Amino acid sequence: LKTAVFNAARDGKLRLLTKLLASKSKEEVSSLISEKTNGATPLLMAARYGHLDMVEFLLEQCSASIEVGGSVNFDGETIEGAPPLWAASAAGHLKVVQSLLNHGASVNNTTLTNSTPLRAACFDGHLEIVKYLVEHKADLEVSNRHGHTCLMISCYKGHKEIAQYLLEKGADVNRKSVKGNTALHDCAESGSLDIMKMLLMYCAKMEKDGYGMTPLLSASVTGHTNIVDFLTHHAQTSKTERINALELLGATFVDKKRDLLGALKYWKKAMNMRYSDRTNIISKPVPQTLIMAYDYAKEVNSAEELEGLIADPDEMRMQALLIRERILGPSHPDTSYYIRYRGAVYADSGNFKRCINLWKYALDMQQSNLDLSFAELFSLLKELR
Repeated sequence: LKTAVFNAARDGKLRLLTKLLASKSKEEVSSLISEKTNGATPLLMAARYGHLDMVEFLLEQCSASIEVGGSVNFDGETIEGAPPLWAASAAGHLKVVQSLLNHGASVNNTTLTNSTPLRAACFDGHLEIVKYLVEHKADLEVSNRHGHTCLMISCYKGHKEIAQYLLEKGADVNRKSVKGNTALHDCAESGSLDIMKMLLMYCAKMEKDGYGMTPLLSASVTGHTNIVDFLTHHAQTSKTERINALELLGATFVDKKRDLLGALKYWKKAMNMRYSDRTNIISKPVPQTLIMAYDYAKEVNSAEELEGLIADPDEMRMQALLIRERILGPSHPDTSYYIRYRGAVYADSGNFKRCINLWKYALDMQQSNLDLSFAELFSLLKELR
């Protein structure tokens, strides 16, 4: 019975439901409206799929399913506890949002992950819904259960207009998530040099997160050269922080971009800064010990130890593992990840001894620095709406 009233609400057939709602009274017309049809409610599905004409009629019958959290689907994943206003926002259904609000829907009702209607419109970038929600008393600084703000997710998805608008309306540029992440990091991870420049217009301070990473280092890990190039001349970064970032960027060039000539370019830049002031030379730190996994290798220490490298791809591969463990450390997932990557390439090429040693080392790293896997494979946090 009601399983039929709801599948026409989802699919949007408005003529059918009007005749099924003429063959029943106004007291039980509310019981079918408060359905459990595949976890959602007739009013929720009516908002997720933008059926404005039928959402307005659904509400003239009973405005009591209006803050109900049910199940919705986006990008294949499924979201629990999403109210209808939130879902109308994530989908871009601007006029469904306006109608939902004119009938007195809370602009502050979130999903179970505590994602506001405002944050939902920021994900896919619906600027006009964002403006409307802000004008209807949305709170710029309610974040999800991880502390990811609207401004943050807007920077991560590269939405300059929306990020600008949120800053214009007074959003705090220096929020830290629970993991210590700031909107400046989301600019770094997305290569949004534009939005990074705009955040700096509001004196955005450049900090480490829980993992110890600055945006400058975060841009090096994820490989966005425009950020790393931009920040090697920003006065808010020190000399050895520039050096390390260029050097770590080189590692990303060797292992992530598979580009030895790009890597040497950045390693040379880093080398010059190290040996630019002869009265204070930045020597490479010296690890506790040589590592079998790294073939007992040692980081280059002079501009000329860099020249005889390009004809030696293996030394560069071992340089990159060394540089990464030095800068990122054993706790950053990229270190073990690229050790295992490296081991895998060696397996493919023939030396299984190199492979197993790298894989053994990575497991001892993954297990000795404790609080991804090979089967799993046979960041995701920020794509949460």
